[PDB]
Amino acid sequence: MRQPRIMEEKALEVYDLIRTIRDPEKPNTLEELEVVSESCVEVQEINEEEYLVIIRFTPTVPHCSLATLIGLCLRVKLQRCLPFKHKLEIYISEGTHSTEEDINKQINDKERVAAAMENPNLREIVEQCVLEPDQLEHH
Repeated sequence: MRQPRIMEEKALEVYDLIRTIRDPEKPNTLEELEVVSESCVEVQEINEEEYLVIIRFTPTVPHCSLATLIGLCLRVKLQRCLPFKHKLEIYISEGTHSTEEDINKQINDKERVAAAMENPNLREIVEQCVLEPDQLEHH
């Protein structure tokens, strides 16, 4: 039998979508902060008009106040900017010895993602983070 389909160029496009997101505190991008790389991202076919997207990242600090908001930016950027039925899955592993399991729930559960977008402060930070820098060559 033949080998299955692999969405390798979709994984390249998904990577470039998140590559230019900014950190919740720093003005520099997730790539400049070393948060992500090609091997962080994967994509699979569900049907010819429906697809699974997977990201497994490492945050700038092992603290929920940034780690949630980075994984929310990953989800929120791709879920709004991608065409057609792309199903997102976002994962993380840094924390104390427990926090990491709640951060996975906060960044990837649909009701937690909706609650983070209903909250005005988290929304306003995420909007500034998911919008990419133009140049900013001030120094």
